[PDB]
Amino acid sequence: AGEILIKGGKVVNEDCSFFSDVHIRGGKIVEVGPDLRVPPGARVIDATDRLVIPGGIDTHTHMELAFMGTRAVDDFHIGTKAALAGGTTMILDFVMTQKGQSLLEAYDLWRKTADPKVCCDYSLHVAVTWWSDEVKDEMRTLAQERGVNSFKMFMAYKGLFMLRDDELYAVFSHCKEVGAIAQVHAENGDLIAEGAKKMLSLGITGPEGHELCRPEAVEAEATQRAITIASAVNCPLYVVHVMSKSAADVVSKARKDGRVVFGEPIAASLGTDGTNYWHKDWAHAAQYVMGPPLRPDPSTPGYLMDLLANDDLTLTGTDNCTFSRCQKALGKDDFTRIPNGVNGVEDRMSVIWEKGVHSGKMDENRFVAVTSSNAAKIFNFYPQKGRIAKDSDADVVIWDPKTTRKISAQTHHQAVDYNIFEGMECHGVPVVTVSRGRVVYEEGRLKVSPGQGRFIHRQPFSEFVYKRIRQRDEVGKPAVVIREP
Amino acid sequence: AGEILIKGGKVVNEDCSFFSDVHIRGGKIVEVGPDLRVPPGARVIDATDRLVIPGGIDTHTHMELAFMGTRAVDDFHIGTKAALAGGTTMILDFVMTQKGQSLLEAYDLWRKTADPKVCCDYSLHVAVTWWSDEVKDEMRTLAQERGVNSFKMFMAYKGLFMLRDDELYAVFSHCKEVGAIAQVHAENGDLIAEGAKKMLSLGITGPEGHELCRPEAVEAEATQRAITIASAVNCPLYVVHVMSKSAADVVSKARKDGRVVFGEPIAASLGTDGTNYWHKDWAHAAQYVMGPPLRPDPSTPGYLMDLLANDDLTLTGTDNCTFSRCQKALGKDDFTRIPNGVNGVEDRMSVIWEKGVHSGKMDENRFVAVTSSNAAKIFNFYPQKGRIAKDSDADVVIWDPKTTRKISAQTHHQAVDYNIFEGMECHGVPVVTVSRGRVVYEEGRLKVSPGQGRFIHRQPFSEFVYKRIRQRDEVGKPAVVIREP
Amino acid sequence: AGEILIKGGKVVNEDCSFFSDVHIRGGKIVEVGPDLRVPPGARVIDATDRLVIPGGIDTHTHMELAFMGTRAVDDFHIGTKAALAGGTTMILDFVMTQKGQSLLEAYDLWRKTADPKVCCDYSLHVAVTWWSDEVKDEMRTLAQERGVNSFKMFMAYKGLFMLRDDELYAVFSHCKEVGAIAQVHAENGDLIAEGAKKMLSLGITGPEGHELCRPEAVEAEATQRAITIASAVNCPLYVVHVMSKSAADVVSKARKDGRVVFGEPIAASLGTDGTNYWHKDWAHAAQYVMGPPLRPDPSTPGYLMDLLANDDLTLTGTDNCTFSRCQKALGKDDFTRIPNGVNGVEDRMSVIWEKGVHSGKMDENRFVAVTSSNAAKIFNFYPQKGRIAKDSDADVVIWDPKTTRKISAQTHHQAVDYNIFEGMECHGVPVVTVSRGRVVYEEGRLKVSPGQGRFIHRQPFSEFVYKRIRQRDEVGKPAVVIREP
Amino acid sequence: AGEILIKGGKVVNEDCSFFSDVHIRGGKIVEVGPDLRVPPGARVIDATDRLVIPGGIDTHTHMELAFMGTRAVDDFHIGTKAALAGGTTMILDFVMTQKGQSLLEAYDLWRKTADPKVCCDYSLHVAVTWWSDEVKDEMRTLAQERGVNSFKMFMAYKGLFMLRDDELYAVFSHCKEVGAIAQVHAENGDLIAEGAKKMLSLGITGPEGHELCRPEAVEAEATQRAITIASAVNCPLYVVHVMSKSAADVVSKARKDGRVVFGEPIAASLGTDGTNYWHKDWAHAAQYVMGPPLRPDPSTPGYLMDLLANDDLTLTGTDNCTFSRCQKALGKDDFTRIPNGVNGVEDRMSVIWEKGVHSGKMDENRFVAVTSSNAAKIFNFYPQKGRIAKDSDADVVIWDPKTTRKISAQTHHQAVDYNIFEGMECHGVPVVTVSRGRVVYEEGRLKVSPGQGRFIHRQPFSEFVYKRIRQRDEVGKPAVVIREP
Ligand SMILES: [Zn+2]
Ligand SMILES: [Zn+2]
Ligand SMILES: [Zn+2]
Ligand SMILES: [Zn+2]
Ligand SMILES: [Zn+2]
Ligand SMILES: [Zn+2]
Ligand SMILES: [Zn+2]
Ligand SMILES: [Zn+2]
Repeated sequence: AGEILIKGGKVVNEDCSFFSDVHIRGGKIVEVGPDLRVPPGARVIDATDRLVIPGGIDTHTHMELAFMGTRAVDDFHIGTKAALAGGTTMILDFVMTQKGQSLLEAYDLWRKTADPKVCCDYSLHVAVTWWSDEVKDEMRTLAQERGVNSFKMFMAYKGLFMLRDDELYAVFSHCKEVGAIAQVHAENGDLIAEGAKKMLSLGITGPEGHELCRPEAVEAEATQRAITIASAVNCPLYVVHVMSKSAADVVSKARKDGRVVFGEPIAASLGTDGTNYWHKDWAHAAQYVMGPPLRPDPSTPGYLMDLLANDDLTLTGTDNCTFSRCQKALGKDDFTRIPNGVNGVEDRMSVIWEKGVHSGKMDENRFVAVTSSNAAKIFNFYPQKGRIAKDSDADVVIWDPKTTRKISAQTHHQAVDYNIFEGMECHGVPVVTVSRGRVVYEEGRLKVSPGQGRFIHRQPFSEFVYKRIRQRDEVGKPAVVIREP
Repeated sequence: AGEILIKGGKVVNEDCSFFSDVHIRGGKIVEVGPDLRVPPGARVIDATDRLVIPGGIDTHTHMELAFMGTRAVDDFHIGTKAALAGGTTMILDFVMTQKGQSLLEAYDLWRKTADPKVCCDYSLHVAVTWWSDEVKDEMRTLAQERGVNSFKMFMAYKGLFMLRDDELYAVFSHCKEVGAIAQVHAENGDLIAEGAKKMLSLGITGPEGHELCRPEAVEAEATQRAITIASAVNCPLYVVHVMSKSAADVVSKARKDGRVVFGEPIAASLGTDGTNYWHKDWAHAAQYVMGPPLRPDPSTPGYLMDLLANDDLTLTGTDNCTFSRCQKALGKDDFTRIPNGVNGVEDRMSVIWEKGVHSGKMDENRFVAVTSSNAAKIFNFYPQKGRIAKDSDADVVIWDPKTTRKISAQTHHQAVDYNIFEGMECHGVPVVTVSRGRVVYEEGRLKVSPGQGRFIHRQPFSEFVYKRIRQRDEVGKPAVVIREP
Repeated sequence: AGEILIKGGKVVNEDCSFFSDVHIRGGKIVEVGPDLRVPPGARVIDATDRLVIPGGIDTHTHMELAFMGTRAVDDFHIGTKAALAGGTTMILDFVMTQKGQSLLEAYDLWRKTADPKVCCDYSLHVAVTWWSDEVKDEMRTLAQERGVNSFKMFMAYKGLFMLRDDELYAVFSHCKEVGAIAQVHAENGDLIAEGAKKMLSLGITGPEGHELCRPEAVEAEATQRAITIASAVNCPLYVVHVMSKSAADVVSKARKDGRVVFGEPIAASLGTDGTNYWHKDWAHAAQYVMGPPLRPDPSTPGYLMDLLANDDLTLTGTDNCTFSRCQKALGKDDFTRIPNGVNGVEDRMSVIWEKGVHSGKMDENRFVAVTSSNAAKIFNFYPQKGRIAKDSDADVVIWDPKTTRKISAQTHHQAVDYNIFEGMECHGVPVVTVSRGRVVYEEGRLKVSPGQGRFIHRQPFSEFVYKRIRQRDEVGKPAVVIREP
Repeated sequence: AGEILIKGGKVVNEDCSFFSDVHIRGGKIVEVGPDLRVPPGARVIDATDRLVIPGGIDTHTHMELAFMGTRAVDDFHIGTKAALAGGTTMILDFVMTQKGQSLLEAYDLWRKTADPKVCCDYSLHVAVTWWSDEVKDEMRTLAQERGVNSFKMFMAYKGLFMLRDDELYAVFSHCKEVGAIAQVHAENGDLIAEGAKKMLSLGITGPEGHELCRPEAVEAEATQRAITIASAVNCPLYVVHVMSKSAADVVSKARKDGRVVFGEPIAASLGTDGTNYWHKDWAHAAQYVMGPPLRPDPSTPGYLMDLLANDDLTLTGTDNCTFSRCQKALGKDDFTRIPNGVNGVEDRMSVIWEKGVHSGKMDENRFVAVTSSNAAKIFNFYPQKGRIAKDSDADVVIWDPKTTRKISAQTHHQAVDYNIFEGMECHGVPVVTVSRGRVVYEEGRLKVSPGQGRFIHRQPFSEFVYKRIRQRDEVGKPAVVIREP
C-alpha cells in the first residue's frame, strides 16, 4: 500500500477551505474528514499550520525539446523532479510535430522519451503544424484512442509551424468535430518575420531587438483573429502564454462577450517583465528571450495577475523550455538565433502565491483554481486531479503560506544555470510534495525515480469546455427567411 | 425521520455534474453516490432524466412590506409557498428599519412576523437608514448575536432612507469592523427627486415618467460612487438589483480592477425590459414600476445575462415586492404614487434557465452558482446550502431542463394578480421541491405549513467575502517616507 | 466670367459660422464679407435664411463599375448629376485595377471614361490588387505624376482582389515611401469565403445569408489587423465603409492610442440598418446587399453617428455602386451572385443632416467637417475645397436646414430604380448647388453638361496625414543597447 | 499706430499651416498674405524659419490668490509678464468668491486688483461657492453685463467651497438658463476630508499623505457625477485640471457618448507626475502639492497627452497658483497646511510642444488648437483670438520649434523660487511675443507695463458650446404616452 495520513492541516479547494485530515491509500485520497484514525503502519505527515492543496498542474511545458537546433536542458526526468520540488505534480507537454511528419509518430516518439523518465504524472498536447487528410485522420485517432483532447496551432513561425487563416478555420472545425480544444500560439508570423529582418538591418542584434520586432500589438492582433475564426466555427479556444496587457484584454473582452475562450498567462509573464531585454549584460538579457516576448511595460505582470484573479484569465502554465547560458549564446551576434524559452516549472507555485495571494489580488481558493483545478477541468480529468476529496488522485502538497523562500539558480532544482526570478523572495513554500500517493519531496529533498510518473489518458468533449458549445449547436443554427421566389 | 432517496438523476453542483443518488435523512443530505440502497420505509423520488440541484436561494425579497403606504400582497406565508413552487428553497428578506427607529426592534418585528409564517428557510438583511452611536451599537449586536452579516444602505429615497457620502463612509467603515457586507441601493437620490418633480411639471404622469426621471446614468453614477467609497475604507460591497447595462459595466470594471464588489441582477432585469412603461394600457405599464426601473433598451436583459454568465455579475435575487393591480392604481394620476415593486420569487429559476442556459449563455453548473451557491458563500452558509453533498441541508430540487412551462398569472402561486413574465415559455421546470428534508412540492401541488421554515442564523466575516479584505489590511497599509524635518 | 454674388446667408465652415456674402468670379470665391457690392451683370443668389456651405465631397464612389459581371447603372454622367442635386460637388471614385493588370492602364481607362462625362469635379483612388516590381513602379508614377495619393487594398474578395498580411506589409511600406495614404477594405476574406459556402450548404440563399456569413466580428478583426500592420511600418491608414459598431470601436481605440488612422462610415451605415436583409420581399432585401453588409443591430447607425460627431470616425462617403432591381435579381437563387452595392451619392448630405444635426448629435460646423473639409485635408486639396474663403474653389451649396424633403426613388435623380432610404423625411435641403463657379442646380432643376467637371490632380504627402508620420520617423527610431560582445 | 510686419515665417492655425506675412496695425491683424509691402515706419520682425502662431491662452490661473491663509507670489503683474515670456498672451483667472459673499463684489474686487496690473489681455471665471436667490441674480448680471460666461463650482473643499448634488443641479440649471458654461472642480470632498484625517492619524504628514488621501478614483468618481448631473439638466460642462488617467477616461467616454463636456488637463499633469511626492527632500516634494494631486503612475502625463492629441481632452491651462519655498513650509508638519498650487503659466507652451509635438503625439495645428483656439471658442471670442487672420487681435508668437531651452527656476520669470519642470529640455521656444499689436518680448527681454493688458468682456451662449445644447432642447423633450385614464 503505502498509507499516508495528512493530519492537522487546512484543506484548500477551489470553492472553500476547511480543517480536515486527508487519508491516502494506494494512490488515491480515500477519506477526508476531521480527526481521522491512524491505521497501524500508515505514515503521518503533520500539516499543523499548513495548507493542504491539490498539487499544481503545469499546463504548458517543453521538456528536452530539440529546437533552434539544440535541445532544452530540463528533460522529462529533471524537469519533473524540479516540478515536484516546486509543488507541481503534473505537467502537460507539447508534441512538436514537424511539418509533413505523422502526428501519431511524433506522439509515439514523445511517449517513448517521457514514459521511462517522468517522476510525476503527465499528459500531452499535439501540435498541428500542417494540414491534410492524413492529419485529419490522425487527429481523430489521437482524440479517441491516444488520450489527447488538445491540439496546438501556430499563427507565428512562418515557414516552420505557421498556418494561415483558411487552414486555421479547417483545423478549428475538425477540433470541434473530434471534441478537442484548440490551443493557439497567437502572434502574427508575417509581422514577426518582417520585424526581425528590419531590426537586423538596423544593427539591433541584441535581445531588445527580439521584443522590438514583435511588440504586444502583434500578439493582440493574432489573439483577436484566432478568437474570431474559432467563434465562426463554434470551436472552443485556448490561448497559450498570454504575455501582454493588450492580448489579455482581447481575451477578457471575448469572454464577457460569451466567446468560449480561455487565456493562459505563465509564470514568466506573472513574475517578471521585458525591461530585462535592455540590460547592459548580454547574457542576462538573453536569459529572458521567448516567444512571445516579455513586455517592457512594468505594470504588465501585476495587470495579468489582476485578470487572473478576476477570471478574465483562467489558468497557468510555465512554457518551461530551458537553455543554458552557453546555449543562449548561439545568438550572441543575432537575436533570431537565441534559442527561445525560459524557466518556471519549479517556481510557478511560489511565484503565483507571492504575486497573487500575499499581495491580496486573489484568495487561496482562486489560487487552487488557477494552479490546478481549471487545468483539470479543461483538459478533462477533474475532480480526479485538482481537488482534495475522496476518490481523487493523491497528488497533494503541504503548503506553508507564511514562510518565504528566495528563488535562486543556486538552490533551484532545474538543469538550467540561471533563473529569470533570481532573487525573488516569495511567501508560500511547498514543504511536502505527495505524488501518486507517495512522498516524493520533503525537507528540501527529493525521493523519486524516473518512470515513477504515469501518462494520463483523457477523453474528448470535456464538459467544462463543451456544454455551451453543444447547446449553441442546438439553438444557434442560422435560419432561412421563408419567401415566395 | 422521513428518509428520502432521490434515485436515478444527475447531480449538478457549481463545479461539475455527475450521476448519483442522494440519500436524505432528518433534514440533511447524509449520502451522495451511485446506486444507493433504499432503507425500509424511505420514500424513493425517481429523478431519472432530471437534474438534481441545490434549491434556489433568493437573495432579495420584501414579503408583506408596508411601503408607499400600503403592504405587498405576497406575504411570508404565500411568498415562500410561491418560492417553493418555483424551485426556490430560501429567501433573504430586508428589515426596512425606519429613520430614527431602533434596528433591533425592527429586526424583532420582522422575526415575529416571519417565523410563524415561512414555509421555507430564510434569513434577513438589515437596512441602515440613519446613523448614530445607537445604530453603530445595534449593528454590532446584529452581526455578533442575531445572525445578520448584511446591512443595506440607500443612496436614493431622499428624506426617507437616503444617506449622504460622509454617512456612507462611516457606515461602510463600521460594516468592515463588524465583518458585515455592505449592500447598496445605488441611485442618485437628488437626481431622482429633481427628475420626478420635472416629469410631473411636464404633465408626464404615466409610468414612462418613472423611468425617464431616472435613466440608467443615474444608477451607473451612484454605483461607481458606492464602489469608490467602499474601496476607500476597504469595505466589501454588494450592489443589489443591478437593472442596467451601464451600471453592470461599472461593477464589471471595478471587479477587473480587483475591487471587492458583487453585483446582483434580478429576475425582472434578466427576463423583461422597460419598453413596457410605454404601453398604451396604463395598468400594464404600472405593473413594471420599481426602483431602479427596468430599461427601455431591449438588449439590456440579454447583456445582463452575458455578464452573469461571465461573472462580471455573480448572483441573483428577485426584489419580490408585489402590489395588486388595484394597489398599483394608487398612482393612476401620478407615477410617484405607484407602489414600487414587481414579482419574481416564483419564476426566477425558470426565467434564468430559459434565458441563460437554454440560450447557450451559461452552463448548468454556472446556473447553480448564480441561483444558490454564491448567495450561500457571500452570506456565509456554504456548503450548508448551495451544494449537493454529504452533511449539507437537504434543500434540493428535481429539475426538468427539457420540458417547458408557460408563465402566467393564471397558473402562478403568487398572491399578485398579474405577472411581468406573462406568456413566457421557459425550458426548465421544478418537478419536485424538497425543503429541510421534506417534499413540499410535487405534481403541481404544494404540501407545506406556515412556520415549517427556519430562520438561518449566520456568522460575520464570511471567508468568500473577507479573505482578500484581511490580507489587504495586512500588506496594503500606506507607508510614510522617512525624512529629516 | 459668370460672376455670382451669394447674398444674405450664413457661412458655415468647419471652425465657425458667420453672416457674410460670398462673391464668386471665374470658378473661385474671390471675396467673403458683409454686404458686398453687386458688380453690373453678376447674378445675385439670395441666401436669406439659408446656410452657405462648402459643397459635399463624396470620398467613395464606384460609378459604372463592371463587377459581378455587370455594370452599375449610375455612370459618371448620371451619378455626378445626382450628386449635384443632393448638394455634393465632388466625388472620389476607385480605379478597380484587375489582378495582373497595369495600374497605369486602369488609371488611363478610368480618366478616358470619366473626363468626358463628369458634371462635377472628381478625383481617383487606385486599387492595388496585386504586387510586384511593376506595381511598385506604377504606384510611384501615380503618386508623383498622375495626381493620386490614395491606394486601395482589399483584405476580402479571395481569389479576386485579396492581399495577404505579408503583401499588405510590403504595399503599406511602399505607400508610406511615396507619401500616399493606404485605404483598406477591412474584412477577413477567408472567413467570408467559408461563411458563404456554409450558408449555401444550409439552404440559406436569401440576402440574410449574405450578412450571416460575415457578421461584424469578421469586419472588426480585419480592421484591427490592418491598423496593426500599418502601425508596424508607420504608414497612415484609411478604413473605407465602416459598417459596424465593433469595427468603429477598433478605429476609435486605435486613434485614442495615437495610431494614424481614419474611419469612413457611409450614408448607408449612417441612415439605415441590416434588419432589411430579413424582409419577406426578396427584391427589397437584396436592395441592401453590399460588402461589408449593413448590420441587424438597430442601434448601429445612431452609434456610428455618435462616433462621427465625436471624431472617432472622421469623414463620409457613400460607396455608391448601384444595380437596378433586375440586375440584383441575378442572385435570386444564390446571394453570392447578387451584385453588391447600394445608392447614396445623392442623399448623403440630407441623410447626415437629418440623422446628425437635426438630432442634436453634431453641430453644423462638424457637419461641414465630415462632409467636405476632412476629405479635402486627407486627400490633399484643402482649403482649395471644403472651405468658404477667398481663393477657394467656388463649389458651394445653399442649404435650407429648416425644411424637410422625403427621399424617394420617384423623385431622386439616380439611375437606380429604388432607394435604400425610401420614405425618409430629412431636415436639410440643397436649394442651390454651385460647382466651379456655375449654378448647376436650382429649383429642383439641374443645368449642367457631361464633361463640365474637372479631374483634380493632387500631390503626395498630405500634411494633415503625414506631419505626425514624419516626426515619428525622426524621434521614434528604435535604438540599440550598447554592449561589450 | 505702431505698425508691424511679421515677414518670412509659416503661419500655423488650428486647421492648416501656410507661408505668409502678417501685417499688424493698431492692435489688429489687418492682413495675412505672401510677400506683403513694408509701409514706411513699420517695424519688420523677421520670422524666417519660425512658426507664426496665435499667442497661448491660459484658461486657468489664480494670480495673487489669498488662500490657505497666505497669497500666491505670482501676482497679476509678474504672472502676466511670465506668461508673455513663455509665449502666452492671455490668462483667464478665477474670482474666488467666499461663502456668503456677493459674486459682484468679488468680481469688482478682482477687476480693481487686475486691471492696473495685467501686462497681457485677460478675463475672469466666477466661482459659485454658495447658492441663493441673490447668487442666482448675480450670476445673470455677470453673464449679461460683466462679460463672464463661465462659473466655477467645487465638489471638494468641504466646509469651504463645496456644493452638494442638489445644489449642483440647481446651479447647473441656472448656468444653462443664462448661457454660461459650468466649470467643475471634480473631487469627492467627503472622501478627501476623511482621507486626510486618516493619513494624519497614521502619522503620514508628508506630501505623500496628500496624494494617498485622495487617489485618482476619488477624482474619477466626482468627474462622472458632475457629467451625470450636467447631462440631466442639459447644461454644458467643463472639467478643470484633469490630473489622472481614470478621470480623463470618464470625460473621453462621456464625449464619445455625445455628452457636452470638455476636459482641461494642465501643464503640471502633462509635464511631470506625482512620484515627486515621495521624494526624500520634504521641500522638493511639497513643491508639487495641489488639488487634485499629480499621480504616482509614470504613464499618466504621456496618456493625458495622447488624449489631448485625440481630442478626448480639448484644451489646456496651468492652474498657476504659486507659493515660495518658505510659504509651502507652513505645512512642514501637516500636509493639509501646505498651500496648494504649482507653477506653469510661463512654461505651458514649451512643455506642451516638447511632450506633444516633438514626441510625434500631435501636429503643430492641433497644438494651436489646444493652446489657444479651443479656449477662444469655448469662452466666446474666436476668431478674435486663437487665429492668425485678418481682423483678429494681434496676439501673436514667433515660435522656434527646432531649438531647445532648458527650464529652470534660475532663468524663469515667475516670482516663485523653484519650478516643477526644473531641468526639462524642451524643443519649441518663444522668440518674440506680440500682445495687442506691441512687441512685449524679444531676445529674452520683456518690454511691457502693468496695466497695458485689457479685460476681455464676453457674451453668453458661446456657439461652440451651445448649438447642440439648443437643438437638444428642441427635439429631446420627453413625451407623454397618450392614454385613456
Ligand atoms: Zn508558443
Ligand atoms: Zn510553448
Ligand atoms: Zn432597492
Ligand atoms: Zn429591494
Ligand atoms: Zn469595399
Ligand atoms: Zn467601395
Ligand atoms: Zn481646482
Ligand atoms: Zn484652480
